[PDB]
Amino acid sequence: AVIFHEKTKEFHIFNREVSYLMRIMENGQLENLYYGKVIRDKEDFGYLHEEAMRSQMSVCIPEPGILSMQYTRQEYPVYGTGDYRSPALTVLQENGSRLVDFSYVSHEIYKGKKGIPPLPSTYAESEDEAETLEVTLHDQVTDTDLVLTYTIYEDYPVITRNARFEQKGEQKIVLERAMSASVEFLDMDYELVQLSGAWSRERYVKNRKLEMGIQSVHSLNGTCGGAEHNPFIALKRPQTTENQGEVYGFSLVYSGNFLAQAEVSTFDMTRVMLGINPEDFSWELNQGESFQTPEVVMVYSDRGLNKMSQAYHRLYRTRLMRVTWRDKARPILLNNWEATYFDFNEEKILKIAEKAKEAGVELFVLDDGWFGARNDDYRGLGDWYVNLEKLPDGIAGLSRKVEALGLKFGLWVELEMVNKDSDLYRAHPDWLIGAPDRFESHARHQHVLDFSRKEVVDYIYKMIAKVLRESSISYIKWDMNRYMTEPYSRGADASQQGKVMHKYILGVYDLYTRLTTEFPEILFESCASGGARFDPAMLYFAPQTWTSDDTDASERTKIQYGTSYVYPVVSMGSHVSAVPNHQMHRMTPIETRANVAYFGTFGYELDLNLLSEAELESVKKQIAFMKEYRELIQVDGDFYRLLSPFEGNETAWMVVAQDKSRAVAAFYQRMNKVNASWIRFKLQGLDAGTLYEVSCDMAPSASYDESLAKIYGIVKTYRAYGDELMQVGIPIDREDLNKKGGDFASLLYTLKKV
Amino acid sequence: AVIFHEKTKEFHIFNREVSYLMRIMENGQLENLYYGKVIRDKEDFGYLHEEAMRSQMSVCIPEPGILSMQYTRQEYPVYGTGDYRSPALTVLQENGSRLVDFSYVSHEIYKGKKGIPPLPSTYAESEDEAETLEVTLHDQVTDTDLVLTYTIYEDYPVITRNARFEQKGEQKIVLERAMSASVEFLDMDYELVQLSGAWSRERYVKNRKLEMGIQSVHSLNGTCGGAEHNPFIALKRPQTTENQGEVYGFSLVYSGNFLAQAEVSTFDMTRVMLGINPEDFSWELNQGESFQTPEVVMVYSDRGLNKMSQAYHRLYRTRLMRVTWRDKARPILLNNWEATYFDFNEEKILKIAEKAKEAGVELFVLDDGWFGARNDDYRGLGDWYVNLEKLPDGIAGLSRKVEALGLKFGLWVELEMVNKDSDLYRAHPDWLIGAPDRFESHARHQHVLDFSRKEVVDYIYKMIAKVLRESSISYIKWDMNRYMTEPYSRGADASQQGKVMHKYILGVYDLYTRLTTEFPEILFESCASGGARFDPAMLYFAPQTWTSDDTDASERTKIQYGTSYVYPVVSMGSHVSAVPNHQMHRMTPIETRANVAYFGTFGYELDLNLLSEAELESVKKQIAFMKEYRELIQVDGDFYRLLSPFEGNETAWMVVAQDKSRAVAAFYQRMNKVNASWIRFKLQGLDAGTLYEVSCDMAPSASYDESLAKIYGIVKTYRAYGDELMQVGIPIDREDLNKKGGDFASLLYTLKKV
Amino acid sequence: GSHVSAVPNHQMHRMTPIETRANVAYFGTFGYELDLNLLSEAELESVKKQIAFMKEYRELIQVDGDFYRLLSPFEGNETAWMVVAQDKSRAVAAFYQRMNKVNASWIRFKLQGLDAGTLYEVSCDMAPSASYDESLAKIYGIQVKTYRAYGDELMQVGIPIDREDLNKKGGDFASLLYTLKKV
Amino acid sequence: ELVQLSGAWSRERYVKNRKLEMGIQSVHSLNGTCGGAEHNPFIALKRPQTTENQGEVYGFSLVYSGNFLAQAEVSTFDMTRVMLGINPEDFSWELNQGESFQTPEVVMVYSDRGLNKMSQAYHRLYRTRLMRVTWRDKARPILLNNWEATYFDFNEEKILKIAEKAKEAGVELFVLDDGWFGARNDDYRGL
Repeated sequence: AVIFHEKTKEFHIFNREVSYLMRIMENGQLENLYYGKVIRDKEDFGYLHEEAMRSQMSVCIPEPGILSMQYTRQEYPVYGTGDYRSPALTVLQENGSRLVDFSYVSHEIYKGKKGIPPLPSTYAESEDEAETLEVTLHDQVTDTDLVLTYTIYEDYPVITRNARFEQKGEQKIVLERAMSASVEFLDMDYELVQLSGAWSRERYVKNRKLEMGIQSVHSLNGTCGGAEHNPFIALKRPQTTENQGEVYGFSLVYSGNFLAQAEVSTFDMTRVMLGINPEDFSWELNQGESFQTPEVVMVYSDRGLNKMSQAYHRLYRTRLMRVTWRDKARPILLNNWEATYFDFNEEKILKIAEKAKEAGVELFVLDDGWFGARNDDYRGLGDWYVNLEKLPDGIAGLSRKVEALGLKFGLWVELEMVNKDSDLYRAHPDWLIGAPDRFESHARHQHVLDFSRKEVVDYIYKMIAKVLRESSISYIKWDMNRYMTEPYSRGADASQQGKVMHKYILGVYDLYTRLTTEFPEILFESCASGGARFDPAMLYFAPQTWTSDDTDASERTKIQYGTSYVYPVVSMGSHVSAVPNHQMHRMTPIETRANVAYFGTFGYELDLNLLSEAELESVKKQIAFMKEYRELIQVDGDFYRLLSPFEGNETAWMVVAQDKSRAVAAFYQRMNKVNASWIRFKLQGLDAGTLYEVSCDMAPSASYDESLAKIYGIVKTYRAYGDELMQVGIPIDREDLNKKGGDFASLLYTLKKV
Repeated sequence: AVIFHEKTKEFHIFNREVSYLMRIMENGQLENLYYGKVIRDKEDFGYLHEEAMRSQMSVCIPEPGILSMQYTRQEYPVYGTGDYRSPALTVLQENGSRLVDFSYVSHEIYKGKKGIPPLPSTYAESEDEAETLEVTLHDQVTDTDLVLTYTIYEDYPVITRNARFEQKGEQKIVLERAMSASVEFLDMDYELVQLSGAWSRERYVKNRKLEMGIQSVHSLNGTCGGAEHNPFIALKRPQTTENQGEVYGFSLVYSGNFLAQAEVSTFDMTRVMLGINPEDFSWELNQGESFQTPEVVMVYSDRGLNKMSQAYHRLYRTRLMRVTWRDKARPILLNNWEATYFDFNEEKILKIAEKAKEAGVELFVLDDGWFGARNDDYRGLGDWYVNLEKLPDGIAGLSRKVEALGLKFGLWVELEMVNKDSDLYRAHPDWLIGAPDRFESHARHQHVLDFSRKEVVDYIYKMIAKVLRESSISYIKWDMNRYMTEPYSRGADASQQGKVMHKYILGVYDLYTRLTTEFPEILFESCASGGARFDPAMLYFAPQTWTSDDTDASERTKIQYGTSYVYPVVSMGSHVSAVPNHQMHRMTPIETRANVAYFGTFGYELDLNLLSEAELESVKKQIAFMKEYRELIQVDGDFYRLLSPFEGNETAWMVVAQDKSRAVAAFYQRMNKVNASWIRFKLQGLDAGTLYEVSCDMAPSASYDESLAKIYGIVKTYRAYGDELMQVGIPIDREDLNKKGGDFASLLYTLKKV
Repeated sequence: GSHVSAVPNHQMHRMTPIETRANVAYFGTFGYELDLNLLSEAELESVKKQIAFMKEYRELIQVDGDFYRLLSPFEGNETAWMVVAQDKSRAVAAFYQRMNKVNASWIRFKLQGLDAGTLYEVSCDMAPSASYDESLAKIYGIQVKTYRAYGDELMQVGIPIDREDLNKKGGDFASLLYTLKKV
Repeated sequence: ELVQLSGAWSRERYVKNRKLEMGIQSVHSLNGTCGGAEHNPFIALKRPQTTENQGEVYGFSLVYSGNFLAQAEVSTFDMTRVMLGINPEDFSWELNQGESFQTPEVVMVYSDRGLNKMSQAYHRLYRTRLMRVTWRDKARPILLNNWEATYFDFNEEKILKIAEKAKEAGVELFVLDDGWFGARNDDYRGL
């Protein structure tokens, strides 16, 4: 709902769960009054705004009145007129001044949502789902206008904001900074929650306590958001638990350079902003030209972090992904990277795909080594045609044979980069990104292809569109392992640099749109070396991504616990792999790897013919279990986090159906403890007054000397109510998880209605 | 000492306390290797630079080598070549690109210190007292050169850093960000200390813990550094107290917009930068033009915060203040601001000064109201003649009469601001600092002038030297009560509009230089609304500063505790005010007011003829004590902080002579406790083995009631050793400070060698 | 059991406004350990007005009503509590300060124990004390509260506190008392 | 976390919180004639993240006005035991044939919505089920005391001028506080 209160000049936006208030000042500005849980509205709310007479305070209205921007909560601030806090807008004019002033003109209210066509966003399937308010402000000196757009979703506590700039005069202006949102609070008793990491260790949860000054996260990686920081921010009280408290969450729909900032002043006032990085941003606007900023999604919860995470999960599963895969279950596949990184051939492949049919696999994906002359990591990239010295029948023959075996087919592609020895560099090397007379840095023997121009991307498409047309492909994986250096473009005027780092992202979005439009029957897999581009803007284009290049049950729980704060379980991609690890070289039980891999998308990175017959029968049961339970696990259910691996030695989570009639729970341990305490296990989301039955499997696997447990002197179905399973819990015996391997151990429990 | 080690291309700078190591890498850049406590020197140190291969890492040298700027410690970095942290330099060129590469060319070593003429800086008397190193770097694409200057102070653990840019080509460049120093550390187990506050509460000490991301403090006030944050940053270990631990301190010699930033990466690498705020800064350089940045002074201590603060005190007293007031004791003065507001004649001024001559006062100061039509706060500012209605005798006659009475004379000026009702605005309104077709904000009914324009500085210099030449003045107080807003200059071009704030600061420096040079016998008092511009820069021209405008017996025990971290005691001003305060309206004993006002520059703001005879004796005793002990307190003496008011209820400091032969200590209490514990007072700076005698004065206050004490049944001197006073302490009786007033009580102790 | 004593109290030797002493003595058994032949004429009239309040509200304060603690004096500078009736139709709230703050932030006094959906009327009397310098405020430029609200808007959004009304109540140990009626 | 009330004369019952660790944490009384102003016979165990409005807490109180001991022991297997009772410092009770001994009562209250709910439960129980029926739900009168008005120095004519004055104000009860009995002019004789 949206109401105006024309006699008082206010705005109240609310649904069954949240409220947002604002009003128009006497100098034509919009200023915040309240943002939080829902309240009833009345005609006048004027007492919530108060004025004082401080010292060193400069007023922006004529002499009789008193009003300052340093002591007020305003939406979309600006610098240079009495507010000495970090601004959100910066416009440069022809006389050399940076001074702007936008005043209220008109407003408009309607039902539904728009598309912000250049960029992705969330959509609405009906006219009764969302409501939208647009406010127009005008700058008379430079003759420009600014539109602020707010959208409210019903059935969720979800608010989205964006801003658009229009230029109408004969003058030209320059934008040097343009944030998307700004939210202000009257106190500082909060804590900032963020997700930070690096390669092979991504998205670890970190907490900081707010203090006067500035705290921020940023990304200057150019070609992606980076594995260092993730564009997500949370503000929570210091006494907020997974199932009680009060928390605000802000997410940005963008996959480029970003800045997220929280500034606390010396009068206990907090300001939070999110947007594009102004490091190398300079957008020139001429007569009849427009600019649109990314979208910011904010969610408020008053019952812990689980509720906020569930709001994100449902919203991103239902109102962001395409309707083709909204209510579908992902297949089970097998990759050859770990088994065969580079040295392979059709024959060595027709024996791996042959063995992975009795187990139950349904997709086979090839990897690097099938194009130009790529035998090593220094040659052949950019030549997207079939190598005939490894696949004599070509890709068409191999795909035909694989489909004849009863499987499906998939390929690997990296349509953004080039090597020096390829034909693309010899034909015309002026399509690279760089500057004249400057050295050209090299990451992995490869350089970026300048998508800021339309001619290059076009060529790219054709060279690959054919590969899809001749053969019968059903799955593609797009890898990208390089950052952007020296952002200069050959095809641009001296007043066109500064747009390249945004035009590149726009071009990659255009390429995705073309490929998805032509082939709406192909599942896409995004990959930035394993989790450097997990931004939702990609989830809008590719339904699932590769979470991380770790594949260690010990380290993947740590990564997935952090990832699940904002991103749904379906998005995360997981695989089971060999035991002598390559990244950590640690060895784990085969049942632990399977247990960790269940909560996501199942898959294998193994050589199924090298395993022993006493484990090629565990792979057959794992696949059966996964294809029995994937319907509950992926598309229909709620995710609860129960124990934190960041504080303690154990991890535990569970997933529950929407009607509370079926659930599965998992409990993992890190290090073996000797002569320790009794351990319980309490569950969270169930129904008191129901009579679930609990089932577990305690099969003692290999690596158990029952002949030594004798010297030291050392039925699974029970039926209980939701009450007992919540307050009391499930007793865990430390002797049981010693037969499961001891060091890294896991347990799954399955609950049933009656 | 500076040594080269040509065979290995290194640089070792050391003295008896600290060491700094650096070297030239294989791409012509400077790399930091070690900074800290002194170590002996060998020929080779190259094994301290470690490099390893990682993923997503781009090298900047030819293919066979491995060198990434993300995982190396470098001085004065830059963005766009393989580094994804915050840069320290941004240059914009005519082709539109921002890409620079500076390579080492030559170096020079000499003895002494230069002057960096446009800005104030520390000097070295004679030579053999300091040593200087200059490194020259050149870029071939733009033909611009950079000079980095390092200076080591012998006898102190002090290192100073600065930089300079020179343009040698036929083109023009635009500097958009320029920092003075950049230091890197290999870990992040540190704590950040800062001084933050507001009006009437300045420089409160605040500690923060380092976390991945950015922690920064800035200032955007334009005309000053402001009361919100101070240009000083310290890094300390978490277990560091006043007398043990390790700490690094950084201070910036500049009185304008500043930025101090600490950036922690995901690999546990910390980077600290200080410099000018790049918010609205853009400097254009043509052929034969140079740019000079402010200076950074950095200090290391390994024995607690007291040693660091003492290093600052000694350096800023002996090498920054002018030689005229370097070894003198400040006079005792009487002010009249709080005695009368805007309401005085030639006659009331004589009576208030006649009485304060038998007490022992030696200087009299006249405040705002003597010039123009300054009958209220609305008008009269800008024209600087004598209001003949109020003073028919004039400033000259008043000064002669005061000198006849046996005192000296002082005046109050504000040479930066104007009123609309003054003659200066009616004559010509084009000298205000503002933009066309924009509303002009007003702070206290006043506006700022464009010091940037010299025609204005020339007009202001006259009409003021006339007053200082006609009469016999000996004291001037300069007050500033308006910040800079809408920074536009009518006397400029479309370019060079981003140089207004720096030029304004340079212009005020020039005016100070003129006034000081042409009147070398006048003491200047700098008061930017009561502690908004306090910094070494202002100390280069005005030897003392008005600390705050609160004048509370308490409150000032928390503003001076925080202030004493970096600035010497002789700088801070301290006066006595009326018993019912004008700011907090609380009542304090006079003895506490005197005992707080001692540790600064003693003064009075009372009306001495409205006090009682029991009070005119106390004032005489106070004056005698101060003029007996001011030589020890101000000129020669070390300041020790004993007990903190930010953690606890009591405050305590003391000052000791330089040969451990005399000392005075104080103890302050905030709240009164009933039925509490025994309290001991441990001193910290003395000489073990000496036999001081300790003396105190204990005379009950007039408010103490004795007939009530007998119902509830409820000068000193003794000899002790230094160690007994340092490990055991002085036992304070909790009924002793119940006779001092009870609520806000204080005690003084004097120690003697015999 | 709580009483009201003479201003320079015999235990701590501290001066406190009489209305703060009355406000702290209301939550308990009201009493007077005082002598009324020593009080001034402008202060004897202020004592008769406290007895009427206590005789009017003691039934709600003592025999029927829940006690909620809102702010903690062991964690900050201010104290705050309140008493609510059993059917949620009347309430009394009290706010106390320890030290005066200069140039400080805003205050939002958040209540508890009421019910959303009920329209309450809030009243307070911010009468100045006898130790107020008006001209001092004049030269600084800084020179019948009944209003209606809802139950949820009082617990989720606070009552705005104006720090200038805490400076004319004594300033150092100032206190405020609010009355809520279901009408 | 353990919550207790500790203080002294003129400063009683300040709230103090401790974090449990393997060992013993206790509070006792040894004054003999009373529980003393130092510690009060009340103990709370609360979760570390418990506010006045959310979280779970257990409160134990002991109905006894003499020596007491309240103890909480944590073993090396993360097991916590809480005990309350009489202090065994000088306690030694001899029982013969046909003799019995009785211990004081312990009241325990559990809440899961902060501390206000537990405190309210205690207030209601102590008001309705502990105090005598005659003064259970009445309003206490307004009294005037003269200890800090006269101390030991007063007479009959001194107090009848106080009582007359405190009748116009609205007081309804007067209390003498000391010195009334013979030989009472200081704190040395007459008791």
